[PDB]
Amino acid sequence: RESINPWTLTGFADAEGSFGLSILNRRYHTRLSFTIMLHNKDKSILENIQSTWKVGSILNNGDHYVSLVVYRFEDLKVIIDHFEKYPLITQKLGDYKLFKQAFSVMENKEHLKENGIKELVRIKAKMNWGLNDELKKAFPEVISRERPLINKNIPNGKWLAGFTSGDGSFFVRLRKSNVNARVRVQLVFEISQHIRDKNLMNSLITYLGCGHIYEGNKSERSWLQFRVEKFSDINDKIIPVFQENTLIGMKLEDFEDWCKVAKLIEEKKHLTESGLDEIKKIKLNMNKRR
DNA sequence: GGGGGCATGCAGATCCCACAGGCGCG
DNA sequence: CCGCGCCTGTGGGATCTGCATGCCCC
Ligand SMILES: [Ca+2]
Ligand SMILES: [Ca+2]
Ligand SMILES: [Ca+2]
Ligand SMILES: [Cl-]
Ligand code: NA
Repeated sequence: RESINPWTLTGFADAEGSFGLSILNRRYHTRLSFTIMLHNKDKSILENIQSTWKVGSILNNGDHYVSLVVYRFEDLKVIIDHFEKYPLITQKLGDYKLFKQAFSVMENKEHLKENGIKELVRIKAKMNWGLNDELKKAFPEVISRERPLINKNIPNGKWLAGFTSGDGSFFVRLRKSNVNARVRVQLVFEISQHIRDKNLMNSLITYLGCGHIYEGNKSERSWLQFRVEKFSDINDKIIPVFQENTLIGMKLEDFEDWCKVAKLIEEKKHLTESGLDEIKKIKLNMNKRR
């Protein structure tokens, strides 16, 4: 199994990973973990992450889903080494930090003492979705949840390839002209993301030299889109970036099909019946995969 | 002998993905 | 007239995240 470039691995973790701190009434169960859950079609990504890290278990989740779970205490140390040298970039970095704090508590066995469990609860309260009702009623003293916002730049193209392989999308639009009858083609690249990382997403315009940020009304949704629709930007900026910075998983196959369409458009063949037919065949290939 | 962490799951919540159509512009 | 692509708008499921517990080892 091929191994993933370390920065590409961190990008994919920014997109799809999850740091978990479970605190359950057994006396208390305490379980730190890092988890990536994907559809079966991208199990190879998890296997390649597994062999790159040499830690974690791959488990099936129902018939359609699969997840890589790192939970062994010693394995947690491998994850922390990786993320110190190749740190997260999104607000998830703040969950990694707290995760690393909880690992330090448990490493010192401080979670066995009374004040230990309370210390983990103070950390978990700031992780992900906070404390459940149970832990709130048992620890009414733990009130603080606000943590510092992350503000980091895109570090490099390999990180972007990993992030894009998780939260990105390469797709081909066909629009039948309601004014005429000719079918148009439009290549689109889009990354969507929760507005908590609006600054990072906005920096994509500067990093890539193209694109637009689209938002709804503040009441409508909590996520926004980065999108490129102008073909000369697709062809001259987006494609070379991901030829250099290799995608992983099914997103790599989408990108390869995507570039076949780009080449036809560059050759003006999208305005002929034979070129349009080939683009429809490529799009059929993409719809099948995903 | 038993406390604690492992092994191996199952389930709930939402943030993505992969698009759609109106229409102004050059 | 035309093709392009800016811009508004979105269904639904693949993600993110949380919740469980019997077994085993030192
Ligand atoms: Ca994500
Ligand atoms: Ca994904
Ligand atoms: Ca994702
Ligand atoms: Cl680059
Ligand atoms: Na680049």
